[PDB]
Amino acid sequence: KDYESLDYDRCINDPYLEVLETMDNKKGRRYEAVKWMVVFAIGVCTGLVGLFVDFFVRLFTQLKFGVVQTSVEECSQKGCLALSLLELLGFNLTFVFLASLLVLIEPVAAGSGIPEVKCYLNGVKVPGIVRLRTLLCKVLGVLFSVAGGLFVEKEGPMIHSGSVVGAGLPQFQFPYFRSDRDKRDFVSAGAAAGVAAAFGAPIGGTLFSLEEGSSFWNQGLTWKVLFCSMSATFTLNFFRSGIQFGSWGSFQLPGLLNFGEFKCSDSDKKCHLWTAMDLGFFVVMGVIGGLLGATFNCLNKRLAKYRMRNVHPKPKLVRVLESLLVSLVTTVVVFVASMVLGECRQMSSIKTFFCPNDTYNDMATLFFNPQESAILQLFHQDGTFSPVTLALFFVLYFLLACWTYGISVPSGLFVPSLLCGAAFGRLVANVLKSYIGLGHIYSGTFALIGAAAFLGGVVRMTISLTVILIESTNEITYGLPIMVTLMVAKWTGDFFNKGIYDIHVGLRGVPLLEWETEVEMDKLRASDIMEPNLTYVYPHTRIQSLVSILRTTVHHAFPVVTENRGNQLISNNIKFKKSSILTRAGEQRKRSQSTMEERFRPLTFHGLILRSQLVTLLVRGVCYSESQSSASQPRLSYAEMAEDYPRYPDIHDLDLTLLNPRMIVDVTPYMNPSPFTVSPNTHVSQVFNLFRTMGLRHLPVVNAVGEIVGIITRHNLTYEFLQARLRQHYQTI
Amino acid sequence: KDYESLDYDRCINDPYLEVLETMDNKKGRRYEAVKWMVVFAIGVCTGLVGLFVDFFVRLFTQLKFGVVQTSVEECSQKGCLALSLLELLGFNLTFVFLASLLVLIEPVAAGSGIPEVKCYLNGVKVPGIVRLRTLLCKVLGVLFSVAGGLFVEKEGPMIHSGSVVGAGLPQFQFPYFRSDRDKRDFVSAGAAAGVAAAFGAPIGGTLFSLEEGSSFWNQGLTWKVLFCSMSATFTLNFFRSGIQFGSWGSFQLPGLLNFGEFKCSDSDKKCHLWTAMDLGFFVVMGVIGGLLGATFNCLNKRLAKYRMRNVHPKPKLVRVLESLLVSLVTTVVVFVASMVLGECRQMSSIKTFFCPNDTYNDMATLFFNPQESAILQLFHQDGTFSPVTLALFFVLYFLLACWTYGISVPSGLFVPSLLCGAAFGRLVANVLKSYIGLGHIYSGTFALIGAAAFLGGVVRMTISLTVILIESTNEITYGLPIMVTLMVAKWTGDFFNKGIYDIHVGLRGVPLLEWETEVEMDKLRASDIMEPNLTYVYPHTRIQSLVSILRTTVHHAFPVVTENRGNQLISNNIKFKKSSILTRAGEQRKRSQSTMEERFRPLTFHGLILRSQLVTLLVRGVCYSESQSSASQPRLSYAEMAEDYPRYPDIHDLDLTLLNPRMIVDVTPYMNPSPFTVSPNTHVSQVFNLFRTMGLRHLPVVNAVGEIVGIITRHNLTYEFLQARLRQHYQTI
Ligand SMILES: [Cl-]
Ligand SMILES: [Cl-]
Ligand SMILES: [Cl-]
Ligand SMILES: [Cl-]
Repeated sequence: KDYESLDYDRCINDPYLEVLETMDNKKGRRYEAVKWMVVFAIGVCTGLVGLFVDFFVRLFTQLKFGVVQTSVEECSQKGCLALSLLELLGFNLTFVFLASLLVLIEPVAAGSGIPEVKCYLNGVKVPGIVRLRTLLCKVLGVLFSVAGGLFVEKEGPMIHSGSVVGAGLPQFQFPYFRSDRDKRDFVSAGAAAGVAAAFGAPIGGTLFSLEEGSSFWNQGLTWKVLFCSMSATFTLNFFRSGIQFGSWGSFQLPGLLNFGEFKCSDSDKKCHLWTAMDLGFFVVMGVIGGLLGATFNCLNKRLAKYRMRNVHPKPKLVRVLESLLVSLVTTVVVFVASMVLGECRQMSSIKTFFCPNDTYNDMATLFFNPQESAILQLFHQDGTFSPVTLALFFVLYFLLACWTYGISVPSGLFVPSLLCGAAFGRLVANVLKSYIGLGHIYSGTFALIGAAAFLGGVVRMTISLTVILIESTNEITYGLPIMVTLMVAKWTGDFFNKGIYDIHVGLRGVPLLEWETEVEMDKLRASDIMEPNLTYVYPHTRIQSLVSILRTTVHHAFPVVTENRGNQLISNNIKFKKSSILTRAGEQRKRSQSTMEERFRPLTFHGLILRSQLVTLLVRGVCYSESQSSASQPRLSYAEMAEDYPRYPDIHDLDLTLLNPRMIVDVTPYMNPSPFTVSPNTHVSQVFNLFRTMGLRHLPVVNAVGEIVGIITRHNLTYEFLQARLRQHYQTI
Repeated sequence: KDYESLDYDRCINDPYLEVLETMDNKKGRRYEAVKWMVVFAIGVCTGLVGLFVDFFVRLFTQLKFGVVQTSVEECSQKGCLALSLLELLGFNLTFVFLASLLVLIEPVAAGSGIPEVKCYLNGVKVPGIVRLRTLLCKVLGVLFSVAGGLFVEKEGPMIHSGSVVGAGLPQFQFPYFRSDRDKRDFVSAGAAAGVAAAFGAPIGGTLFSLEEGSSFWNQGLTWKVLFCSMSATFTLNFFRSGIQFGSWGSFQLPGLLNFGEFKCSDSDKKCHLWTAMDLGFFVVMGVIGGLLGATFNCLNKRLAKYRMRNVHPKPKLVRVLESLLVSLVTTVVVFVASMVLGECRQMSSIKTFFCPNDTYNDMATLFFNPQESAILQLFHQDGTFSPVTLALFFVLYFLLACWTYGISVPSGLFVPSLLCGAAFGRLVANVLKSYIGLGHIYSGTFALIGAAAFLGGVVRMTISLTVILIESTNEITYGLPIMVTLMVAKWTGDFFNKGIYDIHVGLRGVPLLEWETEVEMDKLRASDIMEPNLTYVYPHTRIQSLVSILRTTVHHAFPVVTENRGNQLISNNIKFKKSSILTRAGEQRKRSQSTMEERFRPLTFHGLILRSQLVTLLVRGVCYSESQSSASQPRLSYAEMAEDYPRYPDIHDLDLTLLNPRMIVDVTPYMNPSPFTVSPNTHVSQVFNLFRTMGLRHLPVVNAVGEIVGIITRHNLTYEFLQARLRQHYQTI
């Protein structure tokens, strides 16, 4: 497939120069005020979306459990036990069917949002990740999917929902924020707001949006996304603490996922959250979690390849039956595990099913209760669960989560991977309690460290994940035990496989730029990765040549150049070549006054022109006759160019009958005179640093004599291409 | 004055190419392991430095108070009251005299460290901010100064101490970390570790080190400075909780400054930390704090100008008497205010002086106790202080702190400005309690918001300050009230004056690059700010010309160029000019095979050469005779060049008698062939973005025909120069 990258690099021409000349300091102040207002509105809307999801998820799950529990009781009295299972299966099948249909409406809504958000912040523009229909389909699918008990999450897709809101909202409201730079900034702000609403950590969201889109440090935009995040996480709170509780002005609880309070349960001699002796246990748990994450990634990748090979090339009826099958299998498994193998233990959140008086079923309590309740019980309750219960729950949940993720329904991954780790940590703590005394430390710390290790194994994130976990825990003293677990579980896992998101984005074939290049990559030069073949546009060019090159070629940008070695066309080109050059003596005076050879020809680089501007010029009557001088021109303004910005007409779409051939079109005013260039003798690391951090596109390579020698595109800087070229370079010598 | 900037931009030549060719993947892994070890060692050493400061500060202050309190009692019994004052004055004078002498040893140790650290991370290299003597003098001065009761802090200079440790330590231990890039990275890590040790907030330190040195996002170095910060803040804890308390494995308290625990004092109906109705109070307190900060900055700037005009041009005897005078004045004032105007209130930390039975003096309790104890009492004690006490303490402390800062002794600023705000907030809370019921909210919140507002007014920091305050508070729910106070007190203050650090760095005359440029600055072009005059070096140049240009000129870099329009010299230059050019046809074939006019002359740009490399070449026997070809050359290796890295000999220092004139020196191998260049038609914003974020130096401007037209240096991008050039541009038209 082929994808269109974002045009993040700024383009400055005469219309923009006129707008800048008209611009004044008061206008700049008004612009900044409007930008602040838009940021605040984005935060508020993301908070409202989170509230809308959470309220209906809770309502549906509570109603479903209310219908079944009584039926469980009556059908257990006589011993039928069937109607309880039949009603549960009916509810699950209905919800999963609705979610599958909704995903069938919009294909990109499937799976977690993060794989399709790391690409937009990197500038790949997956074809359907901004459209409002995607937002509606995903937000409706998430509530239906989790209500069906598919072992999924809600905190995942909230990032994509916030990203869509941030991308869309400013467009609805000197055109305002038409350039792709502003769109990318607002997408970053929306992603940060979504992360804050999901996890309750504002600084974690700011740091997540800082990376995954790594550009030059923009002090003044980070200060805006932090405000957006703070507003987003304190609007969800203001309503979720006013609906659940009675007080309205109170801010009693952070966003969707909260771990609780980490303190010694009772005033006890020598009770601490953690001590220096536990560090070995933390390291061992980290490496175990890394191995488990590697196994999870391996099985998930194999399953994804199998589905991509067989299931996808099937009619629309298939890919809908698979979700129903997995929902049925998981419902049957959870019901059987609640009925049998669940140890009844002597005693509102706790559910007692199939169990005698004054006793509760731990398996049922873990499986039925919503994931937040299960997490809270695993962290802050001691002695409630037997080790066999924990082992069975961990194995079943791990296998079912590994099998489930990837199917059509809008799954999540943070919670179902945050739940197995807690169970493993609690099991480890229970084992350690028997052999040695554990009174000197808290019990829930092991569960927290296990959860952190499993996340580190599965997703393999850094910096952002550490901050998110620390600010969710609400205890800064957990800074060290968590981090030394994230940096170990990662290092253990990188031996076997990459992260889930990297695996699922490499399957799509999307080209992604890595963070840094190896030293062997630096050994290469820039002359080895450029593309010697070029498509060029002369200034004052023929309209027939323009339409021919636009129809024949697929490149999105053309270097406007002049030959180095119609009569009016040639005369105008020579006049421009003499007018454009500026010598140092001239500048000082101004200050004081106050075959293959034909194919590969020397050309002097003058600028870059985008395909969109050429199409816009062709659509309008932008041309002059050969007899007439180039002075006469429509001279379109900025607003006229931006009028067609959201949707750019295709060249084949245009009728093109009106256009008169043998007509000269001037592209000098509308081109980008000064793009970032680089000498062919430069090394790969500098080129990669520029092309990544500056976020630009189509980096031209020009030699010492001003001859343009090549163009570098993102396809030339992927890891596979660099590795292949390095292997070829070793093969040459 | 003139200052030498850091050479952050990487230089790649043939010795480095040889080292890279010898380099292997295993060697890279070993390099990364060594770098991690160095980072951890830096963190540990910074923690140890913090512990060393804190322990002796506590010991000295406790001993001084132990000597005086008994003498206070006996001399009060008869009514003399003199010996108590005499002993206090003697102690204060001795400590302040020692601190003043120690600062007299090293001039740069004076004042807070931050003004001299913002310059190094920006690349200015203040002449004495890395030397170990500065570290020793500052660390010894801080403990003596605060023990004298000069109304100063300890958290300020810890940043400079960590920076010095990070700069120095790797040098003590393929040369390792010789390039200035590694030195700057380690300085950033040391600054982050120092901030973490001072305030107990690791992420705050990471974010402080991220800004103030804004460069391209380096994922893989942030992940190292975060580890350094975490290790630094958890080594100070491990010892300060094992010395003060009894348990050794326990981590009971964060770094030097801790705010405590923010919870409702008793289980009470409708008790919350804060509610939505308080936001107006927070905004009003923020604007009041902004006005107060503006006043503080105004008076401090006027006093600093007065001292710079009169006090500084004086012999060394002066500038030592001023510190003694201020110490005497503050001791007399504090003793008198403790004796009189301190209201005795009915009842170990609390001090009862000059007061009858079962009563304590609030003035004495606030003034005598260490600043941490005063802060803790102001935050978490209600009803202890009368409003008159608070007003008098605030006024006196504000005036004395404004007068004190700037003198020789190593003062701090965070604590003395964090203490007035707390008093103001407590006074506001006490006033509000009388008029309206305040039972619905906590009392200390007003003190915290007042402190945050006063810091925002005085220092005017963002992002970093917010995170530092949030992670010191240990309550994420304070995210919004703090931040909406920082962003208001800043906006209120920016009307009148800049921050303290900006004022004190603008007085030194140091050129600093601002974060962003205005749109009017973008209206300017690059041709208007470049310097048309150049000093150039031909390849294969005469040694006499080299020595003449090195002695005559002061520029630190020379563009190696060739004329565009000895016989052996000219022949070699022409041969190099033909050998260097690479045409696109040639590259494709290679792949397939597999007066004033004399003064201002057209020159083709070939590279950049630093003065240091030229001096190194001159020191060694790097030359060849005219008859001999250029093939023969000593061909120095990387280690030989780096051997002289720490100290570069001056040209005037060299005897130069051995050097034989009329001898050709080849500089082609040792130059930087591919520096970042920019076209003269580019706009100012792009140039500023490159020259800032890439951290480079001496950005060359070359036109379309390859002619070099100018050089841009940091002196051309300061705010004053840009404003002057913009005014001139308006004047022209
Ligand atoms: Cl999630
Ligand atoms: Cl996810
Ligand atoms: Cl301080
Ligand atoms: Cl300071």
